[PDB]
Amino acid sequence: SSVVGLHYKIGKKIGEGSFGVIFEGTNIINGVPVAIKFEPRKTEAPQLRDEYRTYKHLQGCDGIPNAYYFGQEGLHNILVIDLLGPSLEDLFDWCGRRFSVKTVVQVAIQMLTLVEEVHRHDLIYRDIKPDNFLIGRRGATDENNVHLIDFGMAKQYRDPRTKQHIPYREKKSLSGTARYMSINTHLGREQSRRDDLEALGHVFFYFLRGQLPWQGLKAPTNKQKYEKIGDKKRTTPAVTLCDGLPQQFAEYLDSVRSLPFDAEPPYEEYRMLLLSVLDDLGQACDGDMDWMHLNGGRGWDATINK
Ligand SMILES: N#Cc1ccc2c(-c3ccncc3)c(-c3ccc(F)cc3)nn2c1
Ligand SMILES: [Cl-]
Ligand SMILES: [Cl-]
Repeated sequence: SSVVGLHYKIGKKIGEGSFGVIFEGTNIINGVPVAIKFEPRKTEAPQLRDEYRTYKHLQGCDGIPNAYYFGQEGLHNILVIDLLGPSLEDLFDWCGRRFSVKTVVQVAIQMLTLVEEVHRHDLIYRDIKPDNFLIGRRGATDENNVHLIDFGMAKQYRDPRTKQHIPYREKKSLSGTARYMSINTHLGREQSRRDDLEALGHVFFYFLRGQLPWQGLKAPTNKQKYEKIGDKKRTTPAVTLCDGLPQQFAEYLDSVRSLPFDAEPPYEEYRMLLLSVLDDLGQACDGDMDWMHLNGGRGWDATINK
């Protein structure tokens, strides 16, 4: 049958990899598009049912897509949420693998707000990457606003009732993307709120510079590759990363790297630190992004960009 979850008709496939078979969809009652995720029934790693619950907990938060359905049709588990636009990594490639300082600042304060709101709901993301931050669709009120998806790596870091932080431990497995993960993650330490923000700091320099100095490293295995990357992170000062860039980005990374394990980060202070960049450069925070000027002003399109 073409309809899953009673009200959602399948459509074009937009993915089939690290997170299952993903399709485009359309709500058959109102026509609103949706994203349909397919995951097999008996799998080695069941991560969908907990993701549906994560969207339900974060329901109503701006930037988090609404969860509409979770089902068991056939040998597949199905999740239906809002259909969003391209990822920040997608817009990054289309803009020449470099974002302007103004775009990075405005995107950074939305990413900090998203991650904060996740932390308010007693969760840490632990998978910070530009590929998981998506903009909206065209004509929508949140077309160029940043969103956050994919919560399969999220974990509760404090009791939802007593607000007691999880204990600190080590000797944990290195899981995530080595290009952005915190230094503490490279060392197998337990992740907390500080590690989501440090990873953001890596992405900010990634957007600004077009690359990170620990990209393209070689090693016989993947374990030694993750170690060489982590070694370069502890070898490269933040001011070295911030060469020719507003030093508030290095000041941000050094601050989040110095946070204690159970400390609540000063989110609004970090947003005010990055906003001061626009004051030093005489720029306004009006919401104008680099990808909005793509294709003579049309923006991103399907045939040319991807
Ligand atoms: N790299 C990468 C990458 C890009 C985009 C993307 C999406 C997505 C979200 C909204 N609209 C369209 C695509 C999802 C996803 C997450 C949960 C869900 F229930 C359905 C889909 N994962 N994901 C991964
Ligand atoms: Cl885990
Ligand atoms: Cl790499």
